[PDB]
Amino acid sequence: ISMKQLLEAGVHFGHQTRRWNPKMKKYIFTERNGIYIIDLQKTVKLVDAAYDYMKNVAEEGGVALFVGTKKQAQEAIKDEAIRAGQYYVNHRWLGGTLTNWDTIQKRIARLKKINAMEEDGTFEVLPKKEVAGLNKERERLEKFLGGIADMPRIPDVMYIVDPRKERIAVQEAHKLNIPIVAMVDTNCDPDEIDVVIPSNDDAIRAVKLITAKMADAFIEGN
RNA sequence: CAUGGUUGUCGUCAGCUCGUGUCGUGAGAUGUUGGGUUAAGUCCCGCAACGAGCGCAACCCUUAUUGUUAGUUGCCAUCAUU
Repeated sequence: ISMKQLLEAGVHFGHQTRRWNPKMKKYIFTERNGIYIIDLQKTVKLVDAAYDYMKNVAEEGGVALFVGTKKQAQEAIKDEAIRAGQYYVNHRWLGGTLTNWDTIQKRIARLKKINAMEEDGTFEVLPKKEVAGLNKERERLEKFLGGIADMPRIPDVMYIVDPRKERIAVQEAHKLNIPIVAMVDTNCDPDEIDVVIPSNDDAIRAVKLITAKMADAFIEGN
């Protein structure tokens, strides 16, 4: 991967000063007009590193779970997850998604049941007022649990856009000894992450670029 | 004031709990709170929680209009007679 690609994506931009976590001085290059800038050679080296690591994961056959919920990532991450065949989250992370897997699996079964009845069963016995509520239940379940339906087990790696916004899944991975890849920025904590990738939080192009490299990592490990 | 069973009340007010998970040294919190809404934790949206049960509501009775089947011990318009 190049550096001009990163520049075109706008990766080198971070958040304003006053939110600047000092742990990321390891990766801050400078600031421009009052906004800190990320060290791009180090960023490229870390990108290639994480690419190799996640390729090793997909070669060994582990499972991968993506996370992005803000306005700027919840479509590109879905795109690349569907490309790679690995699972994803595009809306609110459910507290207990992994720690309470045995309970969440019941609601996944409920989703499968509603689908198999309405569309594979095609029963239409019960009336309109009830089936409408059922369809809205299906809508919510597809909104939240839609990305982890057939995911057979907990992941062996969790790719995340923003750890501050996704403070829950980070903590769940910590509880479960699950490794984290992260699009860290100039306000987040890297010490909560096993494989850091410096980046910007608010660049659709950047998110698509990095997530495309991860999807390529998986497809080229398999 | 040994008990069962039965019952009154708070109160037909809408609240009380649980499993799993998370947070808290812990007791405990969360869920059950927040924005609206409802007669109602009723419903939705949101959220470190997901859900579920008891309850609410509904399924029940009666009244409120009416189709059909039935027409005596009930009823009398079309008719004649008391």
